Amino acid sequence: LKELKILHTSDWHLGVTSWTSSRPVDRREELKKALDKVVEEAEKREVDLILLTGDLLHSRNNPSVVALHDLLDYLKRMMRTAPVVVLPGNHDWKGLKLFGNFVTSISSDITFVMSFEPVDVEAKRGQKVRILPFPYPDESEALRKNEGDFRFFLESRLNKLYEEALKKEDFAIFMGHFTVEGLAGYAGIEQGREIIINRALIPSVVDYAALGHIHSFREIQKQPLTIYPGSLIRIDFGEEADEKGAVFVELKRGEPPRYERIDASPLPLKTLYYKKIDTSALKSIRDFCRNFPGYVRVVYEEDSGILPDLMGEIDNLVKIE
Amino acid sequence: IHHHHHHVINLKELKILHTSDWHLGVTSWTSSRPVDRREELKKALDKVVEEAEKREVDLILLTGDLLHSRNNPSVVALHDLLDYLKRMMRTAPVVVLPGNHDWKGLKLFGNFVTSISSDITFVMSFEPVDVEAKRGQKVRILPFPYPDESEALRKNEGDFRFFLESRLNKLYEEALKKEDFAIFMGHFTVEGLAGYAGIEQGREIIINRALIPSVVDYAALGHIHSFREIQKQPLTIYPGSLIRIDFGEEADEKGAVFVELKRGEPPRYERIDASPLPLKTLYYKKIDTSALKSIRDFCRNFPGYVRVVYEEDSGILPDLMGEIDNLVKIE
Ligand SMILES: CC(C)CN1C(=O)/C(=C/c2ccc(O)cc2)SC1=S
Ligand SMILES: CC(C)CN1C(=O)/C(=C/c2ccc(O)cc2)SC1=S
Ligand SMILES: [Mn+2]
Ligand SMILES: [Mn+2]
Ligand SMILES: [Mn+2]
Ligand SMILES: [Mn+2]
Repeated sequence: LKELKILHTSDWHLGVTSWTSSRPVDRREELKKALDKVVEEAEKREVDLILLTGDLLHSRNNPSVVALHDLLDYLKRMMRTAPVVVLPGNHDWKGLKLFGNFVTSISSDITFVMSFEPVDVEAKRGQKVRILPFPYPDESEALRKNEGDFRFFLESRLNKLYEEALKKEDFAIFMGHFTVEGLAGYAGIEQGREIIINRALIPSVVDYAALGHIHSFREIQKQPLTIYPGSLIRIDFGEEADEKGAVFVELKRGEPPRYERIDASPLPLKTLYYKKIDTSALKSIRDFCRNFPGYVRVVYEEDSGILPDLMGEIDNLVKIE
Repeated sequence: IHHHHHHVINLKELKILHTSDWHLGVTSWTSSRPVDRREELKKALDKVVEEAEKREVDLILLTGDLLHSRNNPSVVALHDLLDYLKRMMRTAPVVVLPGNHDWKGLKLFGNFVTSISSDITFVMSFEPVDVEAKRGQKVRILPFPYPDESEALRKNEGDFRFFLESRLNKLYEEALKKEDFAIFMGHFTVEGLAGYAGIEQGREIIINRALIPSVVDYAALGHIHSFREIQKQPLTIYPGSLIRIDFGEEADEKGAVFVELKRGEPPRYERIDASPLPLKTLYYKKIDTSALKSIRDFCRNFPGYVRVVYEEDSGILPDLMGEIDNLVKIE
C-alpha cells in the first residue's frame, strides 16, 4: 500500500543486574513489565512492522538461560503481532549467524539481518520494505583498519546501501548499530570504542533510519528521520532524567514521516546531593528512601568519618559516591 | 502451486522416513591418520534426502547423535545440520528427538523453533505432542529422551528402573488417546543387544523391548550405529548411522528406513541404503614379506579405508602409511 506503521524498540538489555559493585538489583521484573507495555501498544496501534536494534541481551558473550528464555519469548510475542526485523549486535559466537539465517528461512514473521546485504521483507498489510542493514563491522574491517581506509571502507558500504536503497519498491528502512559522530552526552565512552559514523553518511533516500546501541532516546535528524529509541529501563543514574520507552513511526508514500514516543514508565531513579553526611542528612536520606518507589543514589562532597551501614539498612539505597 | 500441507479426507495412510546418528562433524582415526568424513557423510545425506522426495514421505523422524560432538560442535558441522534440517522440512514435516547435549540453551532454541514453524518439531521432554503430517494425518508422538538427574547421581538402584517404567506406562496411556497414528521415539539401548557391539557403552539407559508401548504404530529408536529390527510388534527399528564410523562397523550395512503405515494392515518397511565407503581389517601375526605383499595388493584398488592389525614387531616397518593412502590404521 502507501502506508506503513512501525514500532521501533531497542536495547532491552535482558539479563541485566544493576549496581553489582554496591547493591546488586535484578532488573528482570521491572524490565518484563516495561517490555509488556511495549507489546500491548504494538497490538493496540496495530503496527505493520516491528524493528529491533541495539543490545537486546545485556551480556554480549555469556547470556544466562533465563535471559535467553526471555529474549526468545518476547521475540515470539512480537511475531504474533506483526512481522519482525532484527538487527543483532556484535556477538563472537559464530554459530549465532547460522541460527539467525535458519530462523529467518523457516518463518515468514521474522527476519535476521546479520550482514551488509539488503533484504526485501513484507510488512503485515503486504507493504514491501527494503532493509538496509549496517551492523557492527566484522574483521574484515578490524583486520584492514588503518583509520584512513577504515573510514573509506565504511563510506564505501554506506554508499553501496545508498545505491541499493534506490532500488526500493514501496518503502526503504535503514538499520544501523553504531554511534553517531557528535554525541557528548551519553556518549558512554569509550575508550574505545564502537564505530563512529557521521549523520550525512546515512542514505538520505531511505524513509527511516533505525538505530540502536544507545541507552537514551535521541532524535538524530529529520531527513531522513534518524532515531535512537533508547532502553526500556533506567539502567544507571546517568539516565535518571531520561524518559524510557519505544518509538511508533508512521510512513506515507508522499507525506513527511511522523513519530511518537511510547512511554514504558519504568521505575524512577533519584540522586540526592549533600555537602556532608551528618545527623540531619542521615535522617533526610532515610525519610526520602522509605517514600520513594524507585532506586536512590547518594553523593556527598566532604568526608563524614565513619558511615553507618546505609546500604545494609536501606533496601532502596543502591549506590553511595 | 502452494507449499503447505495437503488435506485428504478419510486418509488412513502414513509414509515415514526414519534416519539417525548422522554424526556430523566427525573426524575418524585422529590418533593414527585423521580422515574428515564430511564429504562421504554429505554424499550419503543427499541420497537420503532424495529418497524422501522421491517416495513423497509424509513425515520425517530424526533420532540419535546428528552431531558428533555433544558439547562443542564446529561451525561447519552446525551449518550442515541446519542445512539438511531445512532440506527435510521442504520435503515433509520433521520431528526431532535430540540426544542429550551438554548445552542448556538447546532446549530454548528447540522450543522456539518449534513454536514458530509448523514443519519441524523438537521433542525434548517426556510430554507427548500431536503433530500434523504432510497430507494432514494426525500423528501423536510419544517421546522417550535421555533422562536427567536421575542419571546423576542415579540414586538409587531399582528406584531408577521404576522411574523409567512409570514413564513408559504414562506414554502407553497417552498412546491410547491417539487420534490416527501414534509414534514412539526413544534414545536408549534395548536390553539384549545381539550383539554388535556393546560400546558405546558407556553409562547407558537399558530398557527391555517389552516395556515399549505396544499400542504405537511404530517405535523410532536411535543412538545405535548399526541397523536393528528389534521387533515387529510394535515395529521397532534402529536405522543405524549413515557411514561406517569405525572398524567395528565393517560388516554393518548403513542407511535409513522407509516405513509405511495403514489403519487395518500391519506396518511394512524398506531399508534405504546409503552405500557409504567400505571398511576392512587386515590381520597378521607379524608384518613380513608375505604380509607386505598382501597389504599392498589389497589396498591397491580398495575404494574404502583399511586397518592393519598385527601382534608382534619384527624389524623396522616400511612407510606403509605414506605409501598407501588407503591405510588409516596400523594400530
Ligand atoms: C537466535 C535469535 C532468534 C535470538 N538470539 C539469540 O538467541 C542469541 C543468543 C546468543 C547470543 C550471544 C551469545 O554469546 C550466546 C547466545 S542472540 C539473538 S538476537
Ligand atoms: C535445535 C536445532 C537448531 C538443532 N540444533 C542445534 O542448533 C544445536 C546447536 C548446538 C548444540 C551444542 C552446542 O554445544 C552448541 C550448539 S543442537 C541441535 S539438535
Ligand atoms: Mn549495541
Ligand atoms: Mn545498550
Ligand atoms: Mn544417541
Ligand atoms: Mn550415535
